[PDB]
Amino acid sequence: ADLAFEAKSARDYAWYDVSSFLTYRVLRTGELEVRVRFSHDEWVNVKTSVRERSIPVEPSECGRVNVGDLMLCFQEREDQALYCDGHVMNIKRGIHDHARCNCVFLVRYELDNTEESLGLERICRRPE
Ligand SMILES: [Zn+2]
Repeated sequence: ADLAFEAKSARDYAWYDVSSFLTYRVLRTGELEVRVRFSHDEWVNVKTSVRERSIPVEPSECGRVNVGDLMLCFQEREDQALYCDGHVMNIKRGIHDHARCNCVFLVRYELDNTEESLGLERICRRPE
């Protein structure tokens, strides 16, 4: 029930689970950064690059994912595999039960603006 966090690396713009927070600093420009240890230690901007951890979606609740939603998406390309922000553009709804969702979510990645068709098993929702 404790709050848990993910942080966005300024190295590759992808999100990583935070194990703990070590210290902080203020840049001369006024920006506040925290030093995080990941579940390697990095400085990350508090305002833009630390948030409550994204949440897996169970097959029985795939209806809660809607066009326009911000999702954390598993983006696998070549031998690179990053968790990146995307927005759901389109949903092809499938016939399925509680065991496995077969709906297809077309996502558009925020950073490079590319699109990919993903299953529920590669996307996580934001809290609230
Ligand atoms: Zn579904």
